Amino acid sequence: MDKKYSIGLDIGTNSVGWAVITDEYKVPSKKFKVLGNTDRHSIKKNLIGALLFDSGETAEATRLKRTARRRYTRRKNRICYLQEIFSNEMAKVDDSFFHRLEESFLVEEDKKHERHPIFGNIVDEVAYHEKYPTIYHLRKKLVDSTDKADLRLIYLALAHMIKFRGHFLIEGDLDLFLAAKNLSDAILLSDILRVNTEITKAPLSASMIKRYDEHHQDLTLLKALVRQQLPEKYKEIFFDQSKNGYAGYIDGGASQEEFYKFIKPILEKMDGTEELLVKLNREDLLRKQRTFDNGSIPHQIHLGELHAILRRQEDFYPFLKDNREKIEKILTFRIPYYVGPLARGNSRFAWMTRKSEETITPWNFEEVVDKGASAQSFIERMTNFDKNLPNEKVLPKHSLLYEYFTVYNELTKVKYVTEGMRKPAFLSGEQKKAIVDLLFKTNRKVTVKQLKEDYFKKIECFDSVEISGVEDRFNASLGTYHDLLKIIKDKDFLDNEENEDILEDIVLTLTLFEDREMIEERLKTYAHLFDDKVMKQLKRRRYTGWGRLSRKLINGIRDKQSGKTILDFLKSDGFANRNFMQLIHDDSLTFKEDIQKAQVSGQGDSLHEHIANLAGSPAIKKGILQTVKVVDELVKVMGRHKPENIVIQITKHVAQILDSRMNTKYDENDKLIREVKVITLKSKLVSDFRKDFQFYKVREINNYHHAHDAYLNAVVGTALIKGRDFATVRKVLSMPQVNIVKKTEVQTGGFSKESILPKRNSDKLIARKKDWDPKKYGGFDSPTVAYSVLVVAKVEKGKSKKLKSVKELLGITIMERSSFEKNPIDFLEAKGYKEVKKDLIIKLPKYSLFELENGRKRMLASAGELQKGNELALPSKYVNFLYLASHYEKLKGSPEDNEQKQLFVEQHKHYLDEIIEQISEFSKRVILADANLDKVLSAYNKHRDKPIREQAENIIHLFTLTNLGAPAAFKYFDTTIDRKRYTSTKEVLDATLIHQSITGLYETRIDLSQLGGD
DNA sequence: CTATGAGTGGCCCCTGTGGAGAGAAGCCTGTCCTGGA
DNA sequence: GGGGCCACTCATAG
RNA sequence: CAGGACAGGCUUCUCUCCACAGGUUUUAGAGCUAGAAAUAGCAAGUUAAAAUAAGGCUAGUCCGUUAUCAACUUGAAAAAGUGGCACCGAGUCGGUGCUU
Repeated sequence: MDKKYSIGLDIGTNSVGWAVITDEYKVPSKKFKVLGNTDRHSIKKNLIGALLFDSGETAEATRLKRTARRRYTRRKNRICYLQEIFSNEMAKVDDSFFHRLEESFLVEEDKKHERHPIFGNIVDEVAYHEKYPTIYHLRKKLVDSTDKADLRLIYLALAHMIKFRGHFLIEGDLDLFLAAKNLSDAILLSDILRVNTEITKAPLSASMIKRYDEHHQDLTLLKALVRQQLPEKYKEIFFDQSKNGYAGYIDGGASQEEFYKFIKPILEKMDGTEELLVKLNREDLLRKQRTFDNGSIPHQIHLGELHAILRRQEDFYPFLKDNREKIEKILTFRIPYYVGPLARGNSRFAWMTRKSEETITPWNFEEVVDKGASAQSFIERMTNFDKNLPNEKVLPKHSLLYEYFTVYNELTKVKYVTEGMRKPAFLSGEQKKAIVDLLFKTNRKVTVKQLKEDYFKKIECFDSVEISGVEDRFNASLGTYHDLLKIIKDKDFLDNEENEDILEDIVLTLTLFEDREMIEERLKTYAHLFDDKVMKQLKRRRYTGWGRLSRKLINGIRDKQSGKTILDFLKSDGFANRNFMQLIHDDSLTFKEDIQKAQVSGQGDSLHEHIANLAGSPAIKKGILQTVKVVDELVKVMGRHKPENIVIQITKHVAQILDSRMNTKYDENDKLIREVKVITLKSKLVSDFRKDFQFYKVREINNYHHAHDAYLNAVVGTALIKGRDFATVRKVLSMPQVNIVKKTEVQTGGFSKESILPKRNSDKLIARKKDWDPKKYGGFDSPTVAYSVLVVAKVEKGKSKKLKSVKELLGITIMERSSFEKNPIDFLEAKGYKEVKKDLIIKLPKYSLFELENGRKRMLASAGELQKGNELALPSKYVNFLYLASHYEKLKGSPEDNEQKQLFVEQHKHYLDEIIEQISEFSKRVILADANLDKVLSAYNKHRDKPIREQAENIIHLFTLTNLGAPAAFKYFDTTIDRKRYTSTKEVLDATLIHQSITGLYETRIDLSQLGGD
């Protein structure tokens, strides 16, 4: 007997509740065979459970990482281009200059040359540092000096500018409103440049040097004043780097805001601080040359600086003068945003098409790459296809034929009522055409009043007319027609249908391209039809937007019997006056058949693909995929006998997918047979049912709430479509044996944390490069654990290197995953493991589960940390009492019910002791947090006289201790409780390892104690 | 007497801005139209 | 939020 | 009942590409005086290079944190197969009966 059964769903962002109920709303239970080497061969379990899992994440951070990687690569490539250009002359004076530059980061031991990067000697380095303390001094020198400078300094300055080229936010080259914008640019410069009157072509360097001089004088005055007046804090401010004083501001991690906050109260006390106070108010005190306010610098300033430097220095180095165009290109070149990555097809994010196959350089970009076809594919690859014509691209928003369609379709169902008319009448084709010609071609917008005055009364001589269908004014407008009438000024050309193709082509050309030159190039085919001024003004007009329909749909196909296009039908359709929607579904015409032929019998959509094809967060994609997997697994459990019904814009997608997978058989009339019906509901009804019948939901006690919500969803839906039931549900809610499963997942992402810590002496430092000793250069810390593997072997230990049989878990970082998978044995031996027993290697992902004595459970969080693996079960009556006490002062309802609930809360106050005792018993038995538990016990008797509502609310805080997963710290009234972290994983090495199905119904237990038995 | 492990408590986590485009979703109003019952 | 690491404290086995 | 379309307005979210500004680490930027040293005092502090997930080969001005992944068997992978039910009670499930 295939028992009638249904499956309900309660889908959340991280939670997917499932439950199967019979016609009596009862969840049955079955005995499941257990595989493995353990004595427990079969466990009976209830057909209810849920899956908790990590939230899905969007690739936005990954996209930022990719963009940053491209930024770094292209900046380095610019450096390489400059270095190659400078290479030829560099060899004559200093061949090791570029050799010194690349290897400066190395220690003196690792340097193959002298440690000084600039000159390779100390005396000249000191002289250079003395003459030009900052790079801005060198920049101002080069901008102002006419003298021939060393090429090394020139290269350094140019590389500095190139590496910090600045923003391209202002285009071009830098009446009354025009003078106003010039003054705005002057204000921008004054923000950038603080030297207003100096005769210089590079005011930015002057501004930086003036800032440095102010910093010097301010520091001198401040040190003098502090020494004179507050000697005790001298060493604190100026020597103690750990504080937010000057030492921390410059040498430590203290920033500008921190420095100002630290120094303001101190400056409030000494003499002569008025200027210092104002400077702090203007944020001009001791300003660094590298802040976050330099981001407003136009790249045109850097271009001018380069141009001036080259202008001054071209007289002595002819190769600089002859390569000035290339250097200016390197500084100025920006990859067009419509082109894309310069890949040879092998990059999944590349769309560029090449004219030739040479190496792309900033000097030969355009001639090698078809920017026209590049933008053509760029726009096209991101547009959509018509649903009725899957193989056709959509027309632009402002297509003239599209406007014709819109105007005619809006005018189609216009009903007019005049004197003597018993019923409203439709507009004839002649009437509609006359209306369009008289008003729409003359008015950018047409209202009801305008129509009544201009056509009904002036033309058809109807003194009184009633208009229906549109309230105020007609939405469709021939705005593009008005613009083309304004520009072309040839109404006969515009109204000639022989020009329809040309007009549509021009509109598409205007829509596709944003660059003026390409638009002019493509439209030059029509230069013989229009004058020069029209061509110029056409080069100026632009539009945006894309519609939903293609040219083929409206004017491409024709009816077999009549041959009228959709435009023809909308112009006049007889007395039927069928609009677009009516026309495309009428059986009397062949348009529907044309759409069906256009509809391609598509391949069975991959479940991975279709979920990846819906619009939404990837998190809901993961949730839906897991839910479908759960559905399939549950069906497979029941002998593949399909259920009756399912109760659940994600909902409709779930419904369609479930119907597609379940209902696949077609009847004698080729109609899909729906043996399973999808039932759609929302949370409001179920919450109302809960509040009506005291089935209260608490989201802090345990995770049984998800499964209970799914169970209620199914019950309510089945009852809706279709005493004892209340009691059955109550028994269901109190059932402790509930399948709670955390999805095991192999961790991905970054190799380690992003903080680069200073050098130390420990084995945990991770080298940033292959040839870089961590103790010499520091590196990363806290690598991310990929998963764990069980190893039973012998390891040499102690001074004597005595091999000792061991049984331990080694943490695999994500970075070394490939090396481990390539050859596990060699990778283990590289770590010193010997006599590896490969047959016993078990791969354990994160959240691996372990069974210990008395049912105590732990989840493998990482290599050396565990998580609580047990769930707190509480009786229903206590949950109801806690709910009533929690909302005791927030009751919203009839006063009688509120007073009854208050009396019930007062009567059973003694439940508090039972709750505390049960929590303490659970803690002692499975949690082992004796100190924190005793703290809680002391706190309970401390505040036993407190108001009941606060007591219950702070007890709700206590369930944080029994929460599954990572332990967390929480506060109880005035008592703070810290988190209990289990740092020892040795005990689970002899525990019971269980592997469960994604629903946990199928399971396999492996006893780790038996493995590696001596 | 030194090295090994076995808890305990405490602190640490890269951030900020611009431009271009395309798409989707929801809500509201009006005109509506098609499939079924 | 949640795991890792540092510094500190203490028992241990050789 | 659902769907679909046009227009207008509002809001929210998703994806791709082009950019800019910093920070971090390490090194360089002669520390001096008196004192054997511990140490005390003095002087100075704004800048510079490289890397910024280890790297790979398809050697490109490309790719490397999205997505996906219980266990066994087959399959390179993709993909496929692998485990009884009925009744009674319930503290992490247990008990009863039948076939296999």
